Amino acid sequence: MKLSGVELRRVQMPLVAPFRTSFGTQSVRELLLLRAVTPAGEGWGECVTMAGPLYSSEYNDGAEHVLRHYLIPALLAAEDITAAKVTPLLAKFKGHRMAKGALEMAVLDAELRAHERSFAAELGSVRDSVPCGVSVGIMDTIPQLLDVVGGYLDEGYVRIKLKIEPGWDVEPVRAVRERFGDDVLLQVDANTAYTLGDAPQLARLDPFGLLLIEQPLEEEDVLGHAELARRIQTPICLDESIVSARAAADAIKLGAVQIVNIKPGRVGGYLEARRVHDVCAAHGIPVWCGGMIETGLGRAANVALASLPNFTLPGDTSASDRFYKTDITEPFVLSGGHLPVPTGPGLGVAPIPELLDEVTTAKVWIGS
Amino acid sequence: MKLSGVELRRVQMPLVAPFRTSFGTQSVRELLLLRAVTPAGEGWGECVTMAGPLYSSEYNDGAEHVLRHYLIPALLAAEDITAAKVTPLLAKFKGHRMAKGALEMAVLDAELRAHERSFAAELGSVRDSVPCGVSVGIMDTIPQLLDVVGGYLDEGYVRIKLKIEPGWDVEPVRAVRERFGDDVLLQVDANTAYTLGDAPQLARLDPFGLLLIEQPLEEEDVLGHAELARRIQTPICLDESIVSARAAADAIKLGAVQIVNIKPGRVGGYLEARRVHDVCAAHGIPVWCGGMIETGLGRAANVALASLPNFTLPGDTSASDRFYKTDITEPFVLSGGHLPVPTGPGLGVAPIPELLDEVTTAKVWIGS
Amino acid sequence: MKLSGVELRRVQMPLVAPFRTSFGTQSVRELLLLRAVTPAGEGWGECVTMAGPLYSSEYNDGAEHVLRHYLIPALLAAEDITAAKVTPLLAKFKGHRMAKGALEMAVLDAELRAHERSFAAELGSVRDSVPCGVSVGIMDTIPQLLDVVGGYLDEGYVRIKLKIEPGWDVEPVRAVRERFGDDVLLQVDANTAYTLGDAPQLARLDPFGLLLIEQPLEEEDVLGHAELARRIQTPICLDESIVSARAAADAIKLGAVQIVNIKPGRVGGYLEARRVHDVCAAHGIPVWCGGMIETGLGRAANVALASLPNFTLPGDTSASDRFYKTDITEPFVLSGGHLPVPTGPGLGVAPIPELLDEVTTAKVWIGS
Amino acid sequence: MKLSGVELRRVQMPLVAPFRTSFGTQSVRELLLLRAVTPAGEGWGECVTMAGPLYSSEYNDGAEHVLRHYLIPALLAAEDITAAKVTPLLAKFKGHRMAKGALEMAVLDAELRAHERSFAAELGSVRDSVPCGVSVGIMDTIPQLLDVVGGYLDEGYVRIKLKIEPGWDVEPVRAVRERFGDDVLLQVDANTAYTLGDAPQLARLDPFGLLLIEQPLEEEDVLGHAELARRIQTPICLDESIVSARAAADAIKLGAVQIVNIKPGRVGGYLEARRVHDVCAAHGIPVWCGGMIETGLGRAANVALASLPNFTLPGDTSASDRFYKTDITEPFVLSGGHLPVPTGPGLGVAPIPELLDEVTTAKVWIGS
Ligand SMILES: CSCC[C@H](NC(C)=O)C(=O)O
Ligand SMILES: CSCC[C@H](NC(C)=O)C(=O)O
Ligand SMILES: CSCC[C@H](NC(C)=O)C(=O)O
Ligand SMILES: CSCC[C@H](NC(C)=O)C(=O)O
Ligand SMILES: [Mg+2]
Ligand SMILES: [Mg+2]
Ligand SMILES: [Mg+2]
Ligand SMILES: [Mg+2]
Repeated sequence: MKLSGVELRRVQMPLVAPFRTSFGTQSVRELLLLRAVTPAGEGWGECVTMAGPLYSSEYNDGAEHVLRHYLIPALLAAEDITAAKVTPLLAKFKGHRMAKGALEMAVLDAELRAHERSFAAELGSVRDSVPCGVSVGIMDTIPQLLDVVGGYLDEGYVRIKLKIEPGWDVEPVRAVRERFGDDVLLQVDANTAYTLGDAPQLARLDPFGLLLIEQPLEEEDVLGHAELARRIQTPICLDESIVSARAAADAIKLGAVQIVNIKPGRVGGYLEARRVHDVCAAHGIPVWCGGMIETGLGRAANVALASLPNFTLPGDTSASDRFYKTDITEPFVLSGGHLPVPTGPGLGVAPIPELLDEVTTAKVWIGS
Repeated sequence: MKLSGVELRRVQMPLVAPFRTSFGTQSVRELLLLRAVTPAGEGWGECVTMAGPLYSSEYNDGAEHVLRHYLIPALLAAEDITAAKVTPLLAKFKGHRMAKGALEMAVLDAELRAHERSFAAELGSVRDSVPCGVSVGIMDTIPQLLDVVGGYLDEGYVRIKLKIEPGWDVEPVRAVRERFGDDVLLQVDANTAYTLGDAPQLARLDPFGLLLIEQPLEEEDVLGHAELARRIQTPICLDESIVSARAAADAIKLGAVQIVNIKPGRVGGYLEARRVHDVCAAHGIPVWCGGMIETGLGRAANVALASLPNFTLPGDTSASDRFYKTDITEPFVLSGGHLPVPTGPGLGVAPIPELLDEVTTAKVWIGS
Repeated sequence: MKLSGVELRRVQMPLVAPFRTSFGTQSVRELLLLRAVTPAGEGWGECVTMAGPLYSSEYNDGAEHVLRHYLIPALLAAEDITAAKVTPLLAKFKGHRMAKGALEMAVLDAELRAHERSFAAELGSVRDSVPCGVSVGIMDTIPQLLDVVGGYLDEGYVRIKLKIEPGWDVEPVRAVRERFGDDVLLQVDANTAYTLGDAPQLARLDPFGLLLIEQPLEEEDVLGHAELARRIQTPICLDESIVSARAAADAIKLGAVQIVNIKPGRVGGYLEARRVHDVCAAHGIPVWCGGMIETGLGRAANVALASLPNFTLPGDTSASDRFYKTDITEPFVLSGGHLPVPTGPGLGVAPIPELLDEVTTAKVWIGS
Repeated sequence: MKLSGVELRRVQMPLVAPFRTSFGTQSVRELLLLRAVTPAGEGWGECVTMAGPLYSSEYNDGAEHVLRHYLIPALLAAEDITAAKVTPLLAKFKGHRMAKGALEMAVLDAELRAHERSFAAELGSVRDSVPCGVSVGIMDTIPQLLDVVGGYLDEGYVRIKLKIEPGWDVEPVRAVRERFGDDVLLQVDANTAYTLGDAPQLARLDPFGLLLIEQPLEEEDVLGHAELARRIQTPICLDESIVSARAAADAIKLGAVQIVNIKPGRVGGYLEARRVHDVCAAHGIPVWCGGMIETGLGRAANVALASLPNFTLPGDTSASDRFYKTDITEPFVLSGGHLPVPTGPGLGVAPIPELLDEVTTAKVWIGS
């Protein structure tokens, strides 16, 4: 491969239903898409960044900037390009994992299509379909919340995940467990909302039989999680914290994590994500696929990933309709609480031009 | 893919020069080669077992049997096959890593060729050539040993590794450091010949500035290695003990190893081997490619693997001629202490039929 | 002694009722038998290997090959032979414990009968009988199980073992505890069937008061068990993982075991079995005899071992008729939950020829 | 068997040359012998206790007593008697290991002699000869010492042990290293003479390259030895502290010992001794036979013992003439630093009555 250039697209997609988290509400999804361009064909990449630096320090406009001025250029400059080589090529730039992962993807997509290979084959899928769960937002009311869960539960979702915030913890759970029963697959997500000093509160959930608690404390607070793990019964699961395989190895080493949520862009690439999977696996730590409310592009790479062997817990790989009415690709449709792993070269999906143009807000071409 | 069958060959290659280890003297190499047949095309796999069970429990005749009666059959009996599904497919059978790795190899090649991909591309190479060291056996005399060293040193080999054994330790090493200097890459390999009680004697090599000592103790003695490490200055490197990515992680966690020698057949396959690479890498453990006196087939696969990012040490990927006068494939030729990584699909190499047939002793077809 | 040769015999013995494990079901029992020939007399040995590598990497055909080609001949070669010297004579060959164990036994039996001493004598017995429990397969139904359990309880079986498997854990347990009570000697066996990631479900068994969980995880996952052991209540027991006294020690050392199932063949001989016993003892770890569905031959020397001092828990030494209608020896009959330790020299029992020949499929001589 | 009775003798052998320890000068050796009297044949036993309670609380007369009144009787009362059973039989009695040791020994001998078995055979010997070193007492002068040593060195002794005491440490060492060279197997023996507070002085030996320091501190000070092992280069050897297999296990687990000195009587028998060996082995702890200035009666058994596998270091099994001018059995002669392992049943040696009666100072029957 030889990099000809990339096309940076901004994309706005209205959410079907506002999505509330510890960091706020989301009614509309701005994304960043990349179209890799090589002499042979095209490759698409999606960036998980958001408008503002709320989940992380990375935001859309900042991603754009680095990609433009630093990353992309860097790659164009290179004689021979390999997805694998991207890393080494961009190594000199500290951070910007999400952005670097977006780029990698685009390239990899192209690389794979060129060899007629799906993301799944590369990654090492062992399945064809994958159990899906769903992430439910914070509510304003308990019934509003219960109705919703009942909603998703009916659709066939296999697991229920609750966004928590101090103020929306125990109760919400107390509620779902009560209503829906104890056999449901429930788990919660703080997105960093708590402090070690909130332990008791969190210990308040021990009773509820959760599978895990996701990132109760800040991203840098590994030890703290380790400590927290000590004071509570609900299993710790890290997200934000896991920005790499080595991070995972360290957190596991320290006892700060028992289950790992994998988010490909957070870790800087689907490639790195495979390693993380592999590392955890070696340590006996279970992984599951996380989600960034992506279009059908990332959704598709994620489904492929999620079919790896250590993903022994359902992922946030919901169907397309959970967030979008109209997906830029062929939508993802839940079939028996499952999604099928794409079969075509590369992602195994592509944007429906028409669709894409409808939701595009900007564009740009980065060529040498 | 769908497996059509596998041909089993028995090869018998003469050794340029007898090869002495802590387990015994070797003049002729007996191999087991596999040709996996698929709708798509053939694939080649090489098994590292040997005549007897001296390095491990695995031996040629045994691998053959297991292959023939359990493993091949089980794959044949699957609907879809992928190199990656081979593992789960053969998981019901305990052990036989070497045999498994051969088969996966054959599969993988055949699969890679189809997608017109190279082992190296698949594995994640970031290098186009690799530093090669040389494994120097046990000599009858020191002079003899010194000449040989001198010889290899001239061919341009980058590092020297000396087979050791009780009665062939500190001298042979003192002498080589003597002659050749302090600036040479020197390391040693006991092939499990020592005991913890021997620490004192091994402590004797402290002064020579070796890079590592390879498998001082028995295969199952990890804790011993962690202890042993506390007794010597020479860093520990494990070979026989690393039978998996999990083995690796365990040993690392226990402080039993500081550098890992990856051997694909020993760990059940190239795929597993990548995982080890990745695990180590995440724990800051350097790896380096092992060698089992393979033909160009296995040599090729190894060069590819050895071009991965964490192989920060010269491996035992010497030139073909180091062992064999006539290799059944294009020969591997040292260019400035390096060997070039193959570019073609799959192994990037294949057997020269007329050559292969010469060395072939037995063949069999394993189909449905 | 002086080894004159060995008679390999193949034996098929239909099961009294199909025996289902996490690794599959078993209606018949192929076995390997060895008749050790000395200028003085005969010796018998039994190999625990099965048809295929489902419990371990060892299998009947595999053991025969190694015995034939490597092991037996290595002993015949030796000038003077002691059961004790067997080890060091066969040391060059890696692994192959089950086989190595049978041979030893074969040898031992001869050597003893020659000193007019019983296995029990040599091993260091302290009892005259031993309490027997029984291994209870995986059933088709719960009732089916229950009958069976009850059935055994009445025969007089001292303790109950329940083979478990994901999908056959808690319930089958919940049942026996419920129906049969709380004062029954209950323990399970997951023949490696779980994963650390399954802890929670295994945690689900805390309440039943089981004596122990036998081998929840893979053979190689010792640190896993130690971790596991920190997540459940049910004490851990290892079988597969314990291949030697050294293995024992390490496990213990690591906090991955509290009770040890002793399987002489597994560990490579009755002699090593003794050693394990003593090692476990020294660490305050209780042991108990494991069974490998043996003939009266194996069953006899096991009853002998089961009589050592640290065997402080009922072993799997069920009466002959629990599996076999007709034994090649004089049956082992349960007299009030116990079995009598043999009194003759060597094993104490011999094959009832007429009975052998009736169930012997192959035969071979291995002389000079 | 059936114990018919025990004849207790007192013996008094005049040392060749006074032997000085950190506990006192020795001119004559006063032992306790035992004649097990069975229906079949008789057995010999030899107690390592000394005249007074100096090495340990046990002493000749205390021994007699307990034997006579407690021990002997216990066994006679028993219907069935096997050396193995002696231990359970004498359990109720707290301590007196040397005494139980001597007794067991007597029984064992008889038992073995009745199966026509050797001590060796039973214990599991693998060698036929053992490597002997010597125990060099505290001299009055340096030159004196040096002479002796060279004295012993010339006879063919393989390793040198130097008794030490505050004031007899470094110097004496400095002297033998100086004069005799560095490639001498040198080791010391403080017989409990130091304290943790003397670490610095003992650290003073670091330089000499000793194989070990035997029992630097008190019997009960395990943890102190572990601490000590932290403050010194010289590897810690325990003697007095090793009263059992368990104790070995524990001391090792705590890092208080790296080499273990085996004294059969000190541990309560030969059986136990074997176990300690086994234990140590399983933990990669080398062992070596310890001597208590014994006749050709203890000497024999030991020699057998010393032929076990884990006896990786030269024992204190000096030739008969190192202490005694005229042994009560066939003397033991150094053959190239070695001492042949006795081939006859039981100890393989007996006391020459003429010789015996000469040294005996008393006698006594103990029957029913
Ligand atoms: C843009 S919010 C990201 C946080 C995310 N929630 C979901 C359901 O996508 C998670 O932690 O899995
Ligand atoms: C059965 S040989 C195994 C030892 C091998 N060296 C070479 C190149 O032979 C290695 O230890 O890397
Ligand atoms: C043939 S599988 C053997 C496993 C054995 N059970 C019995 C009852 O023999 C055990 O407890 O592991
Ligand atoms: C009176 S000897 C006691 C201590 C003893 N020395 C010898 C030579 O027997 C030893 O440490 O083995
Ligand atoms: Mg999250
Ligand atoms: Mg090696
Ligand atoms: Mg079991
Ligand atoms: Mg001493």
